[PDB]
Order: sequence, then structure tokens, then C-alpha cells
Amino acid sequence: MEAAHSKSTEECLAYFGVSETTGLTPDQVKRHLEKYGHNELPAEEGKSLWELVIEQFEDLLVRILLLAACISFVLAWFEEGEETITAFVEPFVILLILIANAIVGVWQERNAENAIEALKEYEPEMGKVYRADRKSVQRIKARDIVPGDIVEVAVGDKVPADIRILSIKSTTLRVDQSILTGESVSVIKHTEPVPDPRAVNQDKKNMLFSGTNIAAGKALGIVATTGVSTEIGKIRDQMAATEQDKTPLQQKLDEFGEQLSKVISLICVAVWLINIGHFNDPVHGGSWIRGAIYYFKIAVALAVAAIPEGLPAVITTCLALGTRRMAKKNAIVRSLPSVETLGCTSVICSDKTGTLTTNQMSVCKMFIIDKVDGDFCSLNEFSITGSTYAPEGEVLKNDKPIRSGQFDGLVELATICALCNDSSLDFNETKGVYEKVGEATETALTTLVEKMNVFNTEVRNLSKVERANACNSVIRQLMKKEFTLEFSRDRKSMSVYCSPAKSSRAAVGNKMFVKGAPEGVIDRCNYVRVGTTRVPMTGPVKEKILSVIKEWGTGRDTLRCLALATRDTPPKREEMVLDDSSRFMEYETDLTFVGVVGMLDPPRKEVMGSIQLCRDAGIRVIMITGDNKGTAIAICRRIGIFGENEEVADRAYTGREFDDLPLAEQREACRRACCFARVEPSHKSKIVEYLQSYDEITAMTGDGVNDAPALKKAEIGIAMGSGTAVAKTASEMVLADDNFSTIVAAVEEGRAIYNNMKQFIRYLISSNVGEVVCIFLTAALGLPEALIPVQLLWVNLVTDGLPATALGFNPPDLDIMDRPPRSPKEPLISGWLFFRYMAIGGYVGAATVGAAAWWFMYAEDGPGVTYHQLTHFMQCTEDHPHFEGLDCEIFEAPEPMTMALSVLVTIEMCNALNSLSENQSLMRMPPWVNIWLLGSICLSMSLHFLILYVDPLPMIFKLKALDLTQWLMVLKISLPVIGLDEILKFIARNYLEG
Ligand SMILES: Nc1ncnc2c1ncn2[C@@H]1O[C@H](COP(=O)(O)OP(=O)(O)O)[C@@H](O)[C@H]1O
Ligand code: ALF
Ligand SMILES: [Ca+2]
Ligand SMILES: [Ca+2]
Ligand SMILES: [Mg+2]
Ligand SMILES: [Mg+2]
Repeated sequence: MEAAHSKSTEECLAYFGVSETTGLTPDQVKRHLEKYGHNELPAEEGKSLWELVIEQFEDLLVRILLLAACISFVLAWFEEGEETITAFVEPFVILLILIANAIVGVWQERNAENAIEALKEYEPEMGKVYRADRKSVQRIKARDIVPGDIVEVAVGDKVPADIRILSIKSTTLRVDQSILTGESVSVIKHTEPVPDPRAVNQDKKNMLFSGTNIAAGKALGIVATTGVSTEIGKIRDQMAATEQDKTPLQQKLDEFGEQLSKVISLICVAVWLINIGHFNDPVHGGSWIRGAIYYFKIAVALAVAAIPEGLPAVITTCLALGTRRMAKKNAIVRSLPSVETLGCTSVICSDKTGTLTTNQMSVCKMFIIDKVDGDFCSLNEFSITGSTYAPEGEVLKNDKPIRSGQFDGLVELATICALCNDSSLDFNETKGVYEKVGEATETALTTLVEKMNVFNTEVRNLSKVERANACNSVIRQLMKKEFTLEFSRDRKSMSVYCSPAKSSRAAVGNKMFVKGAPEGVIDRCNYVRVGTTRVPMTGPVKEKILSVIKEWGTGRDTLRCLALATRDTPPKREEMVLDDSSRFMEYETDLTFVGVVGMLDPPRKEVMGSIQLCRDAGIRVIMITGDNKGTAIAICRRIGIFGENEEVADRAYTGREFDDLPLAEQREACRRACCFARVEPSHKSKIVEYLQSYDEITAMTGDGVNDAPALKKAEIGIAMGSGTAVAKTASEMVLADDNFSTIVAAVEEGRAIYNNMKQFIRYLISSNVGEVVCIFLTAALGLPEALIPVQLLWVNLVTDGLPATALGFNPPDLDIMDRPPRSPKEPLISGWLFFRYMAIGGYVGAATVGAAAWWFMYAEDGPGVTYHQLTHFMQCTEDHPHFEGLDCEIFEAPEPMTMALSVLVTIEMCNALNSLSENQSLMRMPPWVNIWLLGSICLSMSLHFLILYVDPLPMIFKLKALDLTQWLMVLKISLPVIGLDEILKFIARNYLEG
């Protein structure tokens, strides 16, 4: 129905031929599903694989090797005919390592995207509809919604399709439509039609757009368009502007990447400058311009060898890996920095009802007034059986099933629960279980009314569906609901104005049925109902009431209590303004107490363990709830936040007590207290903000709309999968499984990702530095060249490839969740850790020039035995005072250079074994703890063995095979790099700080 906002409510109902209070017939739905199809979208598109590869070649560090591979290809056209084959290989060596990391990235990305979509599509989105099938509102899939049927939405709900508002069951309806219209602050909706058909979405103040959320209130409406025809569906199939952005940690690495890109660039020019005197050497035989190209090729090859290629890829791989690992644990990671932030998290704030608890409400206790003397007050307490939402239970007075209608106080109490109620009950035919429609606290009352068959309604012959709201519907037909004063958390109560249905209670007058937190409701009571009579509220009576609240609340069941009262003589209907909810409390004054219900809400089993695990990781868990302080503390003890006998007078505050404190004292209380109760949504964010003033990484956990500000304020917001759509929208991570332990796993994951980045850097730096100091050592001591540009590239492919990337798959340390979180002030590289780089780099650099000099001197079977003549090897051409009389071109042998190349590769493969942890020993953390690394080392090692023995290869790479004795020398020098870092690991762990 195009331009349904233009037509009135009456014209929209007749447009599809629907009854407003009834809904579509089962035959109408069939025709509309055939005519309009399902309310869904063709899954948009997805990340193209061709575009998934092009992202691997966008970073600076990768693009550097990009320009290098091109230059080496261009310079290959200036190569002489005799030495062609060697030149063509150079750019392929540079390009192959880029593809190697590109494959791992795209592969890991695909697996991450699949795990996410396999979790997003797991749980189907539902919507509340009114149809001729059932009397009460039923729950159906959003995909089966069609224009026509009447749809109900309340606070926190997500609008399924484009809805034309028929009636607003609240005094105000505010809608969060920032996802469409862009406007942040919630907007007010009305039922009046907008005459302009060409009006914008912002002018459609009677329409409810799909994908948006209801910030406040509750309305009833008819669907206008579904599927692609939706106003948000028009831009979904085209305007797909992604909200992709690099994480803070990713930006910290890219900053460090350019930091190295400058330093390496400097030391590469430093190579080309200290070798200007070799531009006119007989080794090249070229002019002063030809010899400059060779050492220029060295600088570029040394650059490629030094420049981290996997760094921009391993961070994307680890991030994607974390996302998949969270999707595995049924956790929707809405924002990429979610995992890494929970690693830094020091404080986790959390809502109580629905978050820390299962939100499976059931009334088990209730009491009314029995007898009131001058100072004596007795109560008629009752017990209710049944933990689920099924209308199956018994009211027990002294272990005896009693008739609810016998007690007049129970009649009024049940009346209140059914009338002062926006939620209902619906039976699921598929699962065979009664499901709530709306708030769990309210539905608990709905099931109570059904069990409290007050008017003795025949229900034994009703189906499971009809049994759901049978007794409730009865009461609704007794009093006409004029209007409702929605539940507000400042007043902490809800009211409903009712008039008689002109039948039985017609000769009485209007009434208001109030329901809310015991504190406020009782304070606003001036009388108490004794059956049908009324007596003034006094001291002893008020005290007796509250005493039972405290009992059930702080008891072993920790009951969520709720007071029920009525205003016998309400103000005139025309003397009440419904524009401001601030006046609603005054309308709920001069009340008369009727009774109190107490419902159990069992805490999730995985909570107590999680809090203890958080405590081991040095993470505080603060409960912030709007519930009673007595209940809040009692539950804190049950989940481990407080001791069973711990004094909590200094560690637990109400919103009132918290406000009485000076601002400076409020800030101090947040790092002290762990339990805040009777708190407004403003307090939750205020507490979070207070913790952030101490520069602590704060997380928020919740499910309701009252958590949204704190979820936005915190570093990372975690919503319950069974929570509201509002809470999820304001979150960075959604727990679909509602598993609290998944939060702890996300913490470990974040700490693991950060640690893997450290060992990745710890390896790639300490190794590449050794390559640099090796080149400078030869030029400093006077020894001949150790490596050629082609050999430099080969080391790069073999050492800075998969053995580096595999470190992103390292296991977490043995004490990763037994150590306090990393401070935001902590730098990327410690001063001690930088010494670690030079200590290893210095050895492996001198271990390479030492193996090359070993072949010249100490080598026995190795052809060529000299002493202290390596320093002066360019003299024998013109002078040979101490030379034995051997060949004058022995210093250009490929054998000693192959020794240096062999050690350089091997000693880095060993160095990668030291990159399984930071301070943990190689014995405590065995080398077989990472199979992915060992598989990369052997592949790199074997690929090096091919280059030496496969006939055409060592000629191209200018190498010669090593004897079995020569390899033993390689291992003799390479292997003790393990012991060096082992000592360094022993110092930091024991003599320093473990
Ligand atoms: N629908 C409702 N109608 C009336 N009172 C309510 C309703 N829901 C909750 N309350 C009362 O208001 C108090 C505050 O609720 P809220 O601030 O949402 O957090 P919590 O439900 O965790 O207490 C509750 O303790 C409850 O007694
Ligand atoms: F525990 Al709540 F809103 F559900 F404070
Ligand atoms: Ca490199
Ligand atoms: Ca290297
Ligand atoms: Mg709540
Ligand atoms: Mg909640």
C-alpha cells in the first residue's frame, strides 16, 4: 500500500479488508503470501572473493614489495645475455611471499564470514501480530508477515515491516530511526494522517519503518509494505556503504609499520653509501654507473628482507580468526575491536534482571491483608506452583490448594495484574510451550492470573492456545481500560485507568490500578484493603508489609517483589494531562494497598564461575540494577560478587544513597562498590563514566533499554541474545547463547591476539635485524660480500613467510588469565623487549659472518685455508705479502656464501621456536604446541634443500651443496640461538617480572 500515511486509519483497515482488533483470516494470509510474498530480502550480496584478494594488496608494507617487484622486472630488461636466468627469478621471489600471505588471509576471512552468517541466520526474527486465528496476540516469523495483518510493537522491539500506526496504547511513542532517517534522538509518532503523499520519511509521523527500534511506549498498527518494498529495503539492494574501519590495535601496528618503513629506508641508503668505493671494482668490471646499480639492488633486496609483509596480513588474520572463534561460541561480534578491547577490560559492569539471571519469571509467593487491629497486623500469604509460563499450577494456603475467588483480596489482586499489563501470553504449537509476549515481569503476572482462576472460569475444555489468556480475558471484560500510564524507572511503577463495563461494578465509579516497586507504591498508599473493606494506612501495618518484602527478597530464593494498589477515587479524567510523565506519579497518589507478589528469577549457572574467572584475571564485576537493594545484594552473594557473610555497607549503594554523596565521593564509590540497586538509566552510564575517569577499560552488559546509554558509554557493549533490539543496537557484541562464560572467552581471545602480535614482532624484528647487522659487519671487518640481492630475497621468502604467519596461530600462555590486564599507558615495545631484539639480532648477525669466515679459515676439508687475510682480500691482485700462492679469485667462491645463507635461514627457523611465548621456557612451552608453525618451518627448510640439490637451482641462486660435516657446523651455530633467548626468558621471568 503506497502512501498509506496519506489515508486515515479507517481507510487502511478497509483497504486490505481487516478488522483492527481481530486481524487477517488464515485464508487472507495465504493469498497475501502468494500476492506479496514473504517479508524478507535476497540476502543482499556479500564480500566478493576477487575484492577479498585485492584488499591484501592495499597496505603500504605490501605495496612496497609491489614497487620492488616491478623495479626488479624493469631492471631485468637491462640484464646482459650471460646472466639472464638469475635476473628473472628476483621479482618472483618478492611476489611469491606476498601471495603466500594473501592466501592465508582470504582463506581465514572466508571461514570467519561463514561462521558469522551461520549464527546470524540461526535464530529467526519474530514479530507480534493480531490475526483471526487466535484471540490474543500471537508470535510469528517476521518473514511470514504480509501487508494487512495488525502488528503490535512495544518498547525495545524492532519494527518488522513498514507499519501504519492505528493506535498508540501509550501516552507517548518515541522511535529510534537513526538507521534510516539518520536523526539520532528518538522522534515522536502520532496516528493522524499526513496528507502529503510526496513527503519524506521524516514527515511520516504515523509510520513505523522496518529495521528501526521503539525507544518508548507501545502502539498497534497495520502493515503497509513488506520485503523489498520497505523504505529501508529500497536502499538495501543498492546503497550498501560498508561501515568498515580499522581497529585501534590495527592502527597502532600500521603506525609502527610506517615507523619501520622510515628506519629501514635509512639503513638501506646507508648500505648504498658505504659501498660507493666499490662502484669501480674488478668484481663487477663496469663503469662508475654500473657498479652503483648492484648495491642499489642490494639496498632494495635488503629492504624487502627487512620490511614486514605478514604484519598487515597477520593482524587481519588474527582478527578474523577471533571473530570465527566467537561465532563458534554463539557470539555475534558486531564490531571488530570488540575482542581486542575485552583483553584490556579491567571492569565489567552488568545488569541483573535478564542478564545475570535467566529472566524466567514465575510468581511463587503472594500476600494480602488478613486482619488489622490497633497495633496488630496479619497477612494471608499464598504459594504458587510452577516455574515456567504455563498456566498450570495451584494456589497453596497452608499446604492446601485453595479457590482464589474465596479471598476478595485475591480477586482485586488478580484484577490488577490482568488490567495493569501490557504483556500477554502465547502458546507455541511447534515447541509445545507457553512463550511470553513482552516483558517477563508482566507475563509472570499473566500466568498467575491464569492459575488464579478467580471467577471460576471453565478452562478444562479449552485448547493449549485458548488456555493461555482465558482467565485474563475475563477480567478485561469486567473493566474498560481507558488509558495506561507507562512504566517509568524514575517513578518505578505503572498505572492503568479503568471504568466499569456498565454491568456489575457500574454503581461504583472509575479506578486506577497501580503496579510497581514496593517502596514507591506503598509510600503512596493512604489505606489498605481488607477483603472488600478499607482501613487507613498506619505505622504497624506499613512495617508488617515491608517485613515480608525483605524476607522474600533477601531470602534463599531472592524473590523479585512487586506491590499492587488501586486508587479508589481517581482524579477527573479531564483533570489529568498526559503530555509529561513527570505528573504520572502524582496521579498515582492516595493509593490503597491490595497485595504483593514475589517472583523467582534464577541466576544463570555460568555466572558464578565467570565472575571467579574474571577475578583471577584481575577484572571486577559490578552489578548495576534498578531492583531492590536487598534482592540485589542477596543475588550478588549467590553469584560470588560478595561473600555470604561479608559486610557490604561500604560496597553497596542505592541510587538515592549514591546521589546523596558528593561528586568526588561518587567517583570514589565506583571503584569501591560492586552493587548498585534502585538505579535509573542515568546512573548506569554515570557509573561507567566514573570508572573511565580512572582510565580503566570498562565493559557494559545488559538486555533492556535502560542499559543502552551505558552500553554506548562503555568501551564495549555486550547484549543478551534474548534481550531487546534496542540493547543489541547499542552493543558491540551479542550473546545469542546468553552464555555469560563467553565473555571470559572473549577476554582470553583478546589477550591471545595481542600476545600473538608480540611474538610475531619479537620474531620478525630480531631476525631481520640480524640480516642487516650481518651485511654491515662484512663491510666493517673488511670481509668480502656475504650475500647477493637474489639470495637476500630468498631468505625473505623462506623466513618472513609462513613461519611468521603461523605465529598468529600460537596457543595462549599458561598464565594468560591469571595476570592483571594490560594498561592503556603500556607502550607497544618495552625497553627491555627492544634489548631482546638486539640481543638476538646481534648474535644471529655475527653467527652468519662467523660461518662465512669459518669456511675461509678454520675449514679443513673446505678448499681454502687462510689466516687474517680476509680483511685484506683485494690486495693479492696487486700485492701478496702473506698469501700462500693460491687462486686470486677464491674470495668470490659461492661456497662460503652458501654457508652464510644456510645458517641465516636455519638460525631464524630456530628463532621462530623461541617465538611461542614471551617469557615462558621452551620446555614449559614445548615446540610441538604449535603444529602450524612446525609445518611452516619444515616447508621452508625443505624448500631450501631443493634450492641446493635440484640441478638447475643452485646455479641460478649461485649456490653449492653442503657436505654432511658442513651442515653440522650450521646447526652448531644456529641451535645455540635457542639457549640465548632461553636465558633472556629466564631473566625476565625470574630476575625481573614474570
Ligand atoms: N512493567 C512494569 N510495571 C511496573 N513496575 C515495573 C515493571 N517492570 C519493572 N517494574 C519495577 O521497577 C523496578 C525497576 O526496574 P528496572 O529499572 O527496569 O530494572 P530491574 O527490572 O532489573 O529492577 C523493578 O524492581 C520492578 O519492581
Ligand atoms: F536488572 Al535490570 F533493568 F533488568 F536493572
Ligand atoms: Ca621481510
Ligand atoms: Ca628474516
Ligand atoms: Mg528491568
Ligand atoms: Mg534486564
